[PDB]
Amino acid sequence: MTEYKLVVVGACGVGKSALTIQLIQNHFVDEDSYRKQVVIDGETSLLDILDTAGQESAMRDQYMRTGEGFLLVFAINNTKSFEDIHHYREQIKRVKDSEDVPMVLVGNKSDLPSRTVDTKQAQDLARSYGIPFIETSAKTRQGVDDAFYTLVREIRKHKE
Ligand SMILES: Nc1nc2c(ncn2[C@@H]2O[C@H](COP(=O)(O)OP(=O)(O)O)[C@@H](O)[C@H]2O)c(=O)[nH]1
Ligand SMILES: *CCS(=O)(=O)NC1CCN(C(=O)CNc2cc(Cl)c(Cl)cc2CC)CC1
Ligand SMILES: [Mg+2]
Repeated sequence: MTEYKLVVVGACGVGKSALTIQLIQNHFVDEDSYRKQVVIDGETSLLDILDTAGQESAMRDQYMRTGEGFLLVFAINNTKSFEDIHHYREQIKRVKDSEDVPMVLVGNKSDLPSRTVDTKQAQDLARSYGIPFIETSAKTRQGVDDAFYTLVREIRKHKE
């Protein structure tokens, strides 16, 4: 059976755990690792997921090396978390020693009325990186399946 090792990275508090809990366990209430079989485009896929901010080492650096795809998560009401994205992407590229690593940019907390990061800013950044941008809410489930499944599709594209 096909397995995908996914890593969800981003500043603390952006909702990495909340997004992964919503995907895997289907709930939100206002575990660092998760493992579940799902079906994506008719392919049975075992998802092995790690949520990490990088400040919590061994399992982490290992996780970055084996990770096949990465969600780069910021929150739309956290400018610093958006500013941090470049650091996370550069870190992954260095560890993977590759310019072609499957990634998706995720702007979480889209349900909130407080916004300090413009959708255009995020779209522009993702365009520069050549990766998808998806607006999500772990609370309402907006974009959650789309974010993770898009990443799995990026991994497939890489492997093809
Ligand atoms: N309103 C809202 N709150 C969220 C969302 N995602 C996460 N949260 C809340 O933001 C806080 C931090 O979320 P958490 O999953 O622990 O962030 P992490 O440090 O990135 O894993 C918690 O109080 C969550 O309930 C979201 O999409 N919308
Ligand atoms: C994901 C974050 S964590 O698990 O690594 N823990 C963080 C929680 C948020 N935080 C804080 O500093 C918030 N609090 C405070 C801590 C301290 Cl030491 C002081 Cl002096 C004051 C506050 C409140 C402002 C970072 C770690
Ligand atoms: Mg967490």
